[PDB]
Amino acid sequence: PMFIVNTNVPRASVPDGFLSELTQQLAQATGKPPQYIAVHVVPDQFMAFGGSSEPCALCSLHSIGKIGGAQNRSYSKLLCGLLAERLRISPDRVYINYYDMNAANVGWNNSTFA
Amino acid sequence: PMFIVNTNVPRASVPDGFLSELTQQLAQATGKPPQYIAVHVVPDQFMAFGGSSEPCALCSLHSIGKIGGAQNRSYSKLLCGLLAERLRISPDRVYINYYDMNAANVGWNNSTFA
Amino acid sequence: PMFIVNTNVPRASVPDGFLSELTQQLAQATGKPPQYIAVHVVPDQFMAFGGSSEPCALCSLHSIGKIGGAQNRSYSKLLCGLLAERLRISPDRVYINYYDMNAANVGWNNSTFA
Repeated sequence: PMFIVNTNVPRASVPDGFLSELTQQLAQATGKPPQYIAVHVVPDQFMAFGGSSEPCALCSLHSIGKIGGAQNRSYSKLLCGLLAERLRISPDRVYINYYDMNAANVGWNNSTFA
Repeated sequence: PMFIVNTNVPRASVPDGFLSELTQQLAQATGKPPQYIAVHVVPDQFMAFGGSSEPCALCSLHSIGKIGGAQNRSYSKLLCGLLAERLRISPDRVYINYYDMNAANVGWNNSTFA
Repeated sequence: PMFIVNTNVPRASVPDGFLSELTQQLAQATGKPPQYIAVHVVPDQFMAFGGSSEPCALCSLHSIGKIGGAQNRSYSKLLCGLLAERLRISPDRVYINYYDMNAANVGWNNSTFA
């Protein structure tokens, strides 16, 4: 799995530990080993949500399987929570796009996961 | 809806009010209220289009529905027009990927849209 | 086609000629004129792979067709090889997401490719 956060919250406001926390939290949430979890946080963005420049986030979660209606509800509660507590972003100013990737469509280590 | 623009045009060349203009125009074109509209502009990129580093843009529009042949043609004219007028980018150096998202795959406010 | 590379490798460790090399090798690999190829390299990112901040890359390849099981294995061999030779990133710390885009869903030059 891979989790990307783009946000207008400044770099300095991203707490020590946040990548490692995202990694352990997603490894737990997805049931995948942490060695397979990639995390990417992109602060200081020029972005707006609802027309306002108050803190906000645009995020993506890509996984081969482990993506569905109930699972994504449980991801968004987990992830919004972490962004609220760590980054001080309101859950109603967060978007998370979920992608169920086909193994053949994910390359790694000179090949794909097919 | 969410609209992202990545461009090699420098930050200083993005005119004031550019995020609010995208938000208003995308509310109108999509039928969604400006409240649900997210916009993200990423200048100063290291990027090439056709092997050339003249001004260019790679862009994404995600929406739950409101994506289709005619609508996308209409979005592209809207949006190339704004990048031409506001950022001095030629329309033939713009790519815009459209994504019709399933409601169960968009997270927001601790839940999903399904 | 469009190829995006997000990496924590610093800007100064990206060798001169990289975008042109990527454009040339993707033209060859996808069978498409280099005029249609767009390439985007984002260095200096705050990311982790498998909970390590050693060099890593998260990438995407979008193409209208020329996407599939075998083709994507071949892409991954070519693309990992380049990120290992040029950026000194281990192929097992690279992900590349492949997207077969519908022509209706790729905007360009005020319209779409449909």
